[PDB]
Amino acid sequence: TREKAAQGIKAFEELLVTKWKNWEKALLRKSVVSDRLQRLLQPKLLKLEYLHQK
DNA sequence: CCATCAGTGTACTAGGACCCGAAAATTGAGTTACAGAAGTAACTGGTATACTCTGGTTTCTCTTCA
Repeated sequence: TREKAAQGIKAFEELLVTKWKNWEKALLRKSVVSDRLQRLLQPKLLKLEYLHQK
């Protein structure tokens, strides 16, 4: 099994494809938006907390 | 006439909740220790909203000088 995996022989569950449902196409958008908000907020939130600590 | 091009008649998926039972885990009582923390169960002040005469007031005729 390890030697087979080393040769890059895809197991059955790796070649297993499933269609992108519509609610997933919505969750993705909402989640990317939320993650970008968090990533942009974290620096400024930390700066604000540091100013408060000083 | 051999190209092309919807429909069709199905088992075979794809999500999509949902259920059925089993097995493991817990709860619960019983004891007896142990220390300390919750968790009510109790008496005992403390200060305000009505409250009840009361002290003053107010004309209104009169009192007392003047």
